[PDB]
Amino acid sequence: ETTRLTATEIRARISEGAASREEVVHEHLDRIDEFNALTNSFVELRADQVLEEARAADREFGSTLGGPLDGVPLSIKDSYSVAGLHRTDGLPVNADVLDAQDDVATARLRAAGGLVLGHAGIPDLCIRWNSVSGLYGAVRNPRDLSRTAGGSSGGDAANVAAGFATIGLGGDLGGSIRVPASWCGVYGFRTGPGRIPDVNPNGGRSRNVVMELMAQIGPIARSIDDIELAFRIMTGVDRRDTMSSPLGLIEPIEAPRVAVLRHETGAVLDSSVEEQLDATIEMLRAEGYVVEENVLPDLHRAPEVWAEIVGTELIHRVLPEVAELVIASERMHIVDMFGAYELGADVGAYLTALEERSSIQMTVAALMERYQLILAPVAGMPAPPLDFDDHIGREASIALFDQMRCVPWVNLLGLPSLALPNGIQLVGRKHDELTILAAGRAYERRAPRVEIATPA
Amino acid sequence: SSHHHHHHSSGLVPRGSHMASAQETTRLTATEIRARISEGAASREEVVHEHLDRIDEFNALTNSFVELRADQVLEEARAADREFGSTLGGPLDGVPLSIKDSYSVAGLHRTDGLPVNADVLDAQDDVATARLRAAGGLVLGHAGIPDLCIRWNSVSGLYGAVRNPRDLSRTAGGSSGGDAANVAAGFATIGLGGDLGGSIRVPASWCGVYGFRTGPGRIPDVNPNGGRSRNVVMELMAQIGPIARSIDDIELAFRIMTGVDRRDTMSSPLGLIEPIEAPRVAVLRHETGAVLDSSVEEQLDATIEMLRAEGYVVEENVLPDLHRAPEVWAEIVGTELIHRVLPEVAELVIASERMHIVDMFGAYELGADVGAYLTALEERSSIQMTVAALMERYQLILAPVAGMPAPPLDFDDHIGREASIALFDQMRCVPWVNLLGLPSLALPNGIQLVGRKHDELTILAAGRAYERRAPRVEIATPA
Repeated sequence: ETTRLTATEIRARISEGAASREEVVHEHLDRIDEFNALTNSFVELRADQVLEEARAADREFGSTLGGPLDGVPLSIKDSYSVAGLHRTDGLPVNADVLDAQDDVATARLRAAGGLVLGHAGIPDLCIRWNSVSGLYGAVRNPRDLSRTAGGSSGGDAANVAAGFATIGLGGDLGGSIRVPASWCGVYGFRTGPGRIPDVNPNGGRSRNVVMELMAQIGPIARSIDDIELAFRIMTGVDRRDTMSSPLGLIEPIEAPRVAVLRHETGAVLDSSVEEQLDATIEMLRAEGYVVEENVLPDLHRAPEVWAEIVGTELIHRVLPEVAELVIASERMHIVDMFGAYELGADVGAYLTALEERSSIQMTVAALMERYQLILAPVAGMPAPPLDFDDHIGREASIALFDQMRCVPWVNLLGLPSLALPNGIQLVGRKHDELTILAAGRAYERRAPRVEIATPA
Repeated sequence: SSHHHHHHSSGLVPRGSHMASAQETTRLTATEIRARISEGAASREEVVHEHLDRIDEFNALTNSFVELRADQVLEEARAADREFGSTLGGPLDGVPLSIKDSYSVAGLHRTDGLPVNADVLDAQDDVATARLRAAGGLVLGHAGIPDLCIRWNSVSGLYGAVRNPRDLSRTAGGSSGGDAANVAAGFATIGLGGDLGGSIRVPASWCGVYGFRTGPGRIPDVNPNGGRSRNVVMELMAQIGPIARSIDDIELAFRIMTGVDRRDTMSSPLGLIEPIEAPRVAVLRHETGAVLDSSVEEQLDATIEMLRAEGYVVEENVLPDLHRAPEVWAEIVGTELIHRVLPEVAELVIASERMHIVDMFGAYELGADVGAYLTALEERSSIQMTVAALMERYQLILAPVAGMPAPPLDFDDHIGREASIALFDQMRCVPWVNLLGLPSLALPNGIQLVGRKHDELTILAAGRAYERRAPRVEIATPA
């Protein structure tokens, strides 16, 4: 069935006349209807509408493929507007927010022929590594339904892992692509500054530049070719996003040196995660990369400064506004974890943190002239139980943060990173996305192909 | 004179007679200096001596060149002469430069105007300086600044007050006042400054020269000696750029300094974008709430007519109410100055600088609550998005710089809160440009052309509508 196949494989079936686009969509919709009650990962569907799109293309063009995503079913995170779908942030108060226009990233996927099946589940506010909302409930991991799918792009990761869609669209502010992609055993690519514009023609709330500098859009998929396809389609300037650039993609570096991050950000790692890190080092070396351990300086401040900057804003701006609109577990995750790092009410403390961010960014940029890739864990543990961050208190929330210290430094410093299905990531410099994907292909050449999960 | 051709376009007059009107190189543009060197009519050493001699005669009046490297630059010039003669090297070979105190020059001190920093001797050039020197530029020295580079009046504890060479009773502006004054006085051909709240445009306009604030990505700010770490918010609002007496010299310096350096997170490898075919121009007059003198409105109107004559479509009364834009700049900058900067350096800065910050920025600063600062950062993003959308239709904005011509030297000296608000209101066409991260060219008549991010060449092309029609910029002799 096409639910098990990559985008290239689906398109080959269509071009050979072995499947219609409508048949492909029906296969995915039927699988969703069978298993989505268990994962709760597709939270809003557009079944009739996407079948009409598929049929339209079948009738007009038949087996001739149009754009590069023609025939390919897609999952889109609730956060990214899709014309005719609701954009809620997980909140019951926003249940009536229905968008007239696609976001630019979504529009590019659809213009290329992509078939959007619906919107994917998220946590309230998209601030959580567990996709639990007031409006839709909890996303459950298709690999083990007792476990979190991660977050904030947990629904998209779950949809791709379950074979409900071929490619997903998420975003990453504090691991929000990489964490759920790894915990659901799929690829998740956080792009870097400039490449994919974040433009919502329906009117978003205005954001602090500091927060905008740390967030990037990216695809989730079961193969690197699908990651790259979606990445290339979405890349391109749009001057409605200040952060967008017309700079082209840069061809992969010849013989990049790889530095290994293990404990240098202070992360607390399970033995099983250390074993995957070691396995990935082995794979890269067998593919001819030079990989070096114990070359990075003490970077424990990097995830801390992320939490200070983000936490101060959540505690002093966001919670005061939305505390009554979010589920209690969301409020308490913010208070329990981000409350441990927030800087208090004094603007001077926040300004000092912003200076430290710049200092760390410059230090890491300088060392990445020698080590153009950093290989690191994503999470310090495999997918935890659904309740792992539910009303756990301050002490346990500090422990959770310590398990996640290989994640948010990437956001702080504005770097692209590919999460691999084994929970290890490849981080690159700004603008060096294709170098990252080349290293990803080295892992892909060595590890078994990603297979879909059947929720049970 | 007899060693040169006397071109036939000059009918009848003796060659020697014609040449007896040839002005000293202190009056010439970079192209004219280079033509004289290439013809064998001047050596580089001669050019440098002419400038250093003029500085020695008149710099006690302007106080604009604050730290010279006379012996060193003379050695550079002699070395280039001895090796290469009348053959030009790089595109800036033979051209004397002024560099703002802020930007490292190897063997000079970077002080921020503060006597405590008189021992900060830099071993290396900043990247921007290095690029100018590698192209052949001859750095004469460092130029004057205000304490902390936060003032539209270049007054320091270390060097005293820069005075306007066009009228010594008036301010030269700031914070790049020394460089504007050096260029206006004919002490150097090109100056290098920076612009956080008008710090190039204001002194350039008040000194009657061109000043170009470049935009995001183009010129890297890299100090190999180790600068202080800065808030990204402040970094997003500041850009380096040249000050000169012609647009060719602006463009030459800009092109030399442009190029990626990954030691500056804001630097981009993006190339220059060719000028837009037929950009529409929007006129900013009172839409940011500025209080404008009649004389400034007359220059704005004159410039509209020059642009229309060149073929630009120029529209008035098309901008929305943008009075919040300069206010948000003052809120963001002021809060950092009052809650971070002054607590650390108040004892090291001159009282008039501290009092300018309290009197003016204290009117806008947000207090100690981080929530208020975060709110202002959101508003900055909102305004930026709004203006970016408008600038898809109006790719250039024509605006005053200051609301008045160069004020008296004491215009911001211990003036108090109410007078400081009035001064801010006169300057409201200035700092919105910084807030939103936009390039802008200030013309010598105190009017500016603002463009979108990455659109520097479109701006310079529009500036040439003025240069084609206006009298050439002439140097002033301080008296």
